[PDB]
Amino acid sequence: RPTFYRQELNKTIWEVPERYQNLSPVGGSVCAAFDTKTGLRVAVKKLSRPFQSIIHAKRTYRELRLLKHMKHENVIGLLDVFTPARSLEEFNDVYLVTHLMGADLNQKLTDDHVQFLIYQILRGLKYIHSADIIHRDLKPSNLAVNEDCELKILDATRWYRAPEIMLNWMHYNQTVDIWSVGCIMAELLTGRTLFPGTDHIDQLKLILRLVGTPGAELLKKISSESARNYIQSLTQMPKMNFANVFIGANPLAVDLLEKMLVLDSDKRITAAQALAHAYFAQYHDPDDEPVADPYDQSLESRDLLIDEWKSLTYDEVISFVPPP
Ligand SMILES: CCCCCCCCO[C@@H]1O[C@H](CO)[C@@H](O)[C@H](O)[C@H]1O
Ligand SMILES: CCCCCCCCO[C@@H]1O[C@H](CO)[C@@H](O)[C@H](O)[C@H]1O
Ligand SMILES: CCCCCCCCO[C@@H]1O[C@H](CO)[C@@H](O)[C@H](O)[C@H]1O
Repeated sequence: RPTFYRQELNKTIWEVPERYQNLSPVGGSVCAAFDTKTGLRVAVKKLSRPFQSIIHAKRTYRELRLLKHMKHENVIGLLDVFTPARSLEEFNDVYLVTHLMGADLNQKLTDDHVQFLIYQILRGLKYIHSADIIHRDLKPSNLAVNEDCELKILDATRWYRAPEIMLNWMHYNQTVDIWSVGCIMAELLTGRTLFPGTDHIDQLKLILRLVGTPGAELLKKISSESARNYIQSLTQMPKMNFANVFIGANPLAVDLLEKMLVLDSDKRITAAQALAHAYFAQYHDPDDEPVADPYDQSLESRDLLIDEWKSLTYDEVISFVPPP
């Protein structure tokens, strides 16, 4: 067990191992710190009220288990997790430690830089998706970069949300995340938000303007009678020429965008397919685009008692093994 020290911070007593020095509030709650053991600048998140209720406790367990699973260069991972508690009976607080990411993606980038950034997002998404996990909220603020432009996917604007999420469809496929990637890529290339909707319905209006209204193949897949009737009450419109939306862009970028931003989610390119697209030729390397171990989301989604979630979470803290 490390020697701990106590200090009042962000108006609560933080108790952390002495290896973590010079904590400073960056806003549960996150503080930047310097890890003297590794020489790393880190973020230390003290979870807020982690076991106050069944819902808090279930959320805490899910967050910790997910972060423990993610072991990929382009996905945020867990450097450390600790509690001052020496037993289950004393266990009230949980602290999560990650790389301190100084910048994110949130005015246009060069094509060579867009290649590199989107490659890394897709490499990370291949890994997430291979664990049967959907991110569901990819956006520039969830994409951290360092001073060598190395990117990590992290963890409320609607500008990057797939249209089926906007319609509360459910049955979401992992290409909801590919829609988001397309929106981000477009914005990096043009320096302008692709679909800057003013409210919920305006977002959908702007989307349909680019991609066109549903065709017959897509209409055939709609179970909702009201949706079906609304769509066939609509005035049919063609897909815009993406070449004209992205004037002067690399033709391979435009092609890839056309393959991401398709209304029908079944027809969107996958992360793995996208990595093999010619746009990424200078980066693609099959030998090093790894997949994840299986992740069991059913362990979440149980209806357990607070003390059961708390004990399971404690076990996950004790079993943590740091990365190299
Ligand atoms: C840290 C690893 C990268 C993130 C991959 C896991 C995606 C996070 O999980 C997401 O977050 C939300 C929780 O509020 C939920 O709406 C969804 O169940 C889920 O898509
Ligand atoms: C998949 C089909 C989605 C159903 C959309 C529900 C209705 C959309 O919104 C409606 O349409 C009109 C045009 O914006 C407006 O008159 C109204 O603001 C609104 O009631
Ligand atoms: C007028 C607005 C229409 C929006 C159409 C969105 C269609 C998204 O695509 C759909 O999404 C689902 C979720 O994975 C799937 O089950 C379908 O097979 C698929 O066609």
